[PDB]
Amino acid sequence: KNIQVVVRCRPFNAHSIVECDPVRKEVSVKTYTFDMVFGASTKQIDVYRSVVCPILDEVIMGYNCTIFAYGQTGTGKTFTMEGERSPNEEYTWEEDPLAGIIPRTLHQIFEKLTDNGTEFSVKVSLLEIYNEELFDLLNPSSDVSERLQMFDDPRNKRGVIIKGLEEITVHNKDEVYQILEKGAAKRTTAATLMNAYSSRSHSVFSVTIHMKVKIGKLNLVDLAGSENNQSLLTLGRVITALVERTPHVPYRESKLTRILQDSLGGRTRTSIIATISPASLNLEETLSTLEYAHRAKNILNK
Amino acid sequence: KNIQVVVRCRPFNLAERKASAHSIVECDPVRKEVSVRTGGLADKSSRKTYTFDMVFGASTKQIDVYRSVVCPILDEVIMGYNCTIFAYGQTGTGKTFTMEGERSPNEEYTWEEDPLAGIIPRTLHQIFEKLTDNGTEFSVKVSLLEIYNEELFDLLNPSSDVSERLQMFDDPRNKRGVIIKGLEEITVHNKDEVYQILEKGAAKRTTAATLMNAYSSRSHSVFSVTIHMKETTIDGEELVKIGKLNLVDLAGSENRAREAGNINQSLLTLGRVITALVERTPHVPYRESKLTRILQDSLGGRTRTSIIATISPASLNLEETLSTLEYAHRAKNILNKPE
Amino acid sequence: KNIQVVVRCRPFNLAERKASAHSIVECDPVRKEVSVRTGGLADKSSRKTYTFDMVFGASTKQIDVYRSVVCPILDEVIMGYNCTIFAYGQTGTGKTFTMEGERSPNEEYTWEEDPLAGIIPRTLHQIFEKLTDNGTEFSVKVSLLEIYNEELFDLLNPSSDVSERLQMFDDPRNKRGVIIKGLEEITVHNKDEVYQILEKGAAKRTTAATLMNAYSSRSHSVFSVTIHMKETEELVKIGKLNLVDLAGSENRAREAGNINQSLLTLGRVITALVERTPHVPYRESKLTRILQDSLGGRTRTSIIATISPASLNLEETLSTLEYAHRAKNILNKP
Ligand SMILES: Cc1ccc(C(=O)N(CCCN)[C@@H](c2nc3cc(Cl)ccc3c(=O)n2Cc2ccccc2)C(C)C)cc1
Ligand SMILES: Cc1ccc(C(=O)N(CCCN)[C@@H](c2nc3cc(Cl)ccc3c(=O)n2Cc2ccccc2)C(C)C)cc1
Ligand SMILES: Cc1ccc(C(=O)N(CCCN)[C@@H](c2nc3cc(Cl)ccc3c(=O)n2Cc2ccccc2)C(C)C)cc1
Ligand SMILES: Nc1ncnc2c1ncn2[C@@H]1O[C@H](COP(=O)(O)OP(=O)(O)O)[C@@H](O)[C@H]1O
Ligand SMILES: Nc1ncnc2c1ncn2[C@@H]1O[C@H](COP(=O)(O)OP(=O)(O)O)[C@@H](O)[C@H]1O
Ligand SMILES: Nc1ncnc2c1ncn2[C@@H]1O[C@H](COP(=O)(O)OP(=O)(O)O)[C@@H](O)[C@H]1O
Ligand SMILES: [Cl-]
Ligand SMILES: [Cl-]
Ligand SMILES: [Mg+2]
Repeated sequence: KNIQVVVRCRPFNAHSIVECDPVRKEVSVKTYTFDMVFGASTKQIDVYRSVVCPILDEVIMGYNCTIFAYGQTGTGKTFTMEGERSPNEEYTWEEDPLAGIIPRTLHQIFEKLTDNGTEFSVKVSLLEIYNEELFDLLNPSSDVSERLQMFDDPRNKRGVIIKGLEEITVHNKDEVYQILEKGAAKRTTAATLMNAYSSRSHSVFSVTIHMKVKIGKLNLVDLAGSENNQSLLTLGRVITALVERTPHVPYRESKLTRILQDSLGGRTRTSIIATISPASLNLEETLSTLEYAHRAKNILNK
Repeated sequence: KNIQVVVRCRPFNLAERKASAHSIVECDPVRKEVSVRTGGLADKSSRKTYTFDMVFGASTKQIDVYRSVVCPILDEVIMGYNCTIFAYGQTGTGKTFTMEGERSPNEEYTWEEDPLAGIIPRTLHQIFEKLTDNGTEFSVKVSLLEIYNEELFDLLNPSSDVSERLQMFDDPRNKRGVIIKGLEEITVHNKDEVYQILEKGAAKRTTAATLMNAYSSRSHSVFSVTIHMKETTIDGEELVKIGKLNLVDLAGSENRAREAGNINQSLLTLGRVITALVERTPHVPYRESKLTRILQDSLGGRTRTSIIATISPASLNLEETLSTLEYAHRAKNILNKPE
Repeated sequence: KNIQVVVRCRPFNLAERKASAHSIVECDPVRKEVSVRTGGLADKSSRKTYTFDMVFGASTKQIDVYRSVVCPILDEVIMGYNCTIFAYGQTGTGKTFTMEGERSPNEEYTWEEDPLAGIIPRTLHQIFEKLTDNGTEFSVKVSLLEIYNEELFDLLNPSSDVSERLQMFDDPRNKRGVIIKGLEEITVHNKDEVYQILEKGAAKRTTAATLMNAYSSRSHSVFSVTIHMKETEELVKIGKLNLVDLAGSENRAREAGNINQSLLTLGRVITALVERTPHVPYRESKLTRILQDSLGGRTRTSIIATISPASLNLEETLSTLEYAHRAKNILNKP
């Protein structure tokens, strides 16, 4: 109920081995049923208003939520969470139809919170988990190799502290672009230095809201490629345990699930977007991802 | 009070006639009520009643709509305010007839005199007449923007391609305002020039319709007149004023289905904005749709806003008709008075 | 340098013979040099000489300015780059003649074929002939902006009052672009629509001169052509060309102080671009903010400095050349 699992299939770029029916909420390659399904034609704005938008209402209530993008490389994970700029500087990013979830989300927050007329405060942070180590993508001064320290939080027994993690204040929607642009530059230095790692790292973006005093928080997680590990294995199980309420959820077995435990249980909503390729050679992988999403929340066909 | 919600019922069409539909809708102008028979061909007893600021039954004349709804607003606009009038409701119920109106067949009338002329031509004629009459020094600009499938188009630019999309930006001076880059505001010097500007706009609109799927029922249309006035009196006050009036013909309320889905969203947003402004709620979600964002500077601030909600009499429309009246009633909730 | 500076001296005309004047200016096209007799019998031997990228003397035809200046630039625009060509100099030294040109007496020719046409008409014709020949799909927009007393006006809007001022803003989509709220950009589908559009603009320019005194000598004129070109992977390339007829270089005295300001900072900006200074003061005038899109980048920029040969004009003439040399400093040959 509070954990939605949706699939989105991307456009190619001819042999189509998949198929998706939105009304019957089914993906056929072999057939699975989900909370929602998006076919190749599907558009960034659609994904946003169906999956993300309801979750952000909750976040604005003072809840803490998380949205994952899961899948292999080439399926639209970075496309879905981040997006691209349309050609010829035709659009502002707030209007760009090719803008992914993170931009739409930050735009939406300033739209909704400005409409409300109340004093509010916005904060973002972005961290990468690579080989069970945590790195801060928004700290301007730190070298790209500095690991962060995290430990359990004496005040919060759902929580941890990530020590020194930069929380950047976004004063207005405009400033958001500079912030994440530097982050992208840093992250491009980290990938060069360490083992061509963009497919191997987990991105945790976090926006936190202070409404003057209720606090919402949303974490937008772009996981490392699901093709073949541990952080992926552990999350399935944390998800499995949260679906059925089998006690002692194994949060402690990965950095990801420890960092997230606070949101992953509490009064919350959690979604994961499983991304798949239509193309011929991806087939083993598509099946893993649907199986994985199937394992996550098990929904029998109709 | 500055927000008025009214309903206008049209007569039957041929289709409802040939189709043996029966009238389910009753209008009582004096009590400002609309009743609908909700019980189909089985029950004649079931009725739902709504009350609004005014109700125009099927015999209502264009001029009647103009005098009650528009003139009080036009007075305000000439005084230097910025106001808005919407036509809301199901495709084929009269939004265009109301806003634009129609030529009387067999020639006869000038458009200035034609009893079938709607709000837009009557409004423009009166602007020129009223200001020419008090000796105001003034100028008039008109623009027409279509919001279609999430995109912006300009119908009064005669040179540009119907496929040309326009971009929206914040207005740096004003948090309530936007700028639509390249939207033409055409200066019209008299009532003839506005006839020819709109005659061309209609042709360009037909062209666009032919090009794009379900075009009139799927677009919002924003017609805007801006008036710059300077009133000068020897040995007296010199007043400068800027009036603005938006006449908005909304997309069909009946409801790709993502296209039909997205229309439905901006409609609900508009509804929420109106509800909030009647209620004086602090959260007015202006920024949740293009339409409401574009109209925010009119709707915010000191104005008059009216909605004309149009419906069919026919039984074959029951669901849509009820949905429309629920929408109107949700925008401004007036309590039924005892019978 | 993709900044080309050239100089054009027009012929000694009737009135200057009626003024019984003396031609003081000499152009070496081959040496690319201009020299002026500076002394008026004070020496009368005395000479100033300047070197440039090209120099066009009194006998230069319109087609020669087009070939050497405009063509290379057009080519770059059609590749998708923004460029700017300026005419700079004293009033009645030939800027309008150069940018616009004149109709041939008679009815001898059509403007398309008229040997007296200036840069603007030759440029539009060529854009239409070239992209049509190219066979791919394209569209052409034009706008004409006047900057008079640091206010913006739209000369191509038929309907609007010649006194309506426009407001400008940064374009949030890019660093160098601006938005001039309400500036019309008229789509032109063929060469014939161009003539109509510019003729209406001429009247509106004429009626606006009748109002605000000075004008064409006191205002900057910015003419922009924007071309959208479709390719195939399917792509749009976008070129833009600005043709800028600057306010007179000579110099109420208030606008005069200010015209000089922009012209001055325009100079500052050009120098900054030729010899690279870290911060180019684009923002220090309306004109340079507006031209910023076409100055930064891979761009061919060109300035055509116009001058009179006559003695009556010495002072102005030397400033102009000095202005041009200051903007890009080259060195004399043997
Ligand atoms: C509309 C749009 C979409 C994407 C971009 C873009 O390519 N990037 C760079 C990386 C995208 N793969 C933007 C971007 N960068 C990110 C960097 C990191 Cl480390 C994490 C997330 C993002 C991200 O979401 N974006 C997209 C974006 C665009 C505008 C505003 C916020 C976010 C930045 C120029 C701001 C630009 C404009
Ligand atoms: C008395 C009368 C009423 C309607 C018309 C009419 O049919 N049209 C075309 C649209 C029909 N739906 C007129 C008209 N066209 C418009 C085009 C656009 Cl894009 C937007 C609004 C209008 C519009 O309001 N009208 C009505 C009108 C009539 C006379 C003067 C001004 C406007 C034009 C001939 C001027 C003609 C005369
Ligand atoms: C071959 C030719 C050259 C000049 C003209 C001419 O005199 N004008 C008027 C302005 C003269 N200074 C033409 C013209 N007008 C302009 C008006 C403005 Cl506001 C800005 C530029 C021009 C301009 O460049 N021209 C020349 C021209 C001629 C034909 C086609 C395009 C441009 C118009 C009849 C089209 C006519 C024919
Ligand atoms: N829904 C979609 N619509 C259009 N293109 C898509 C979609 N999903 C993915 N793509 C394409 O995927 C490419 C980017 O792949 P990306 O998502 O960056 O890989 P990864 O998930 O490994 O980071 C882009 O060329 C983009 O066009
Ligand atoms: N109140 C009315 N009186 C007479 N004719 C009307 C009335 N309302 C609508 N019509 C006619 O009914 C048809 C549909 O109305 P129209 O306003 O054009 O549709 P829409 O609501 O889709 O814009 C048109 O022929 C119009 O002329
Ligand atoms: N290169 C030239 N060849 C022939 N005539 C010229 C030349 N340059 C200028 N003229 C003449 O000088 C006159 C006045 O200068 P003009 O062209 O109006 O420039 P400005 O706008 O600076 O006055 C024009 O009518 C034109 O005939
Ligand atoms: Cl604009
Ligand atoms: Cl030709
Ligand atoms: Mg309509």
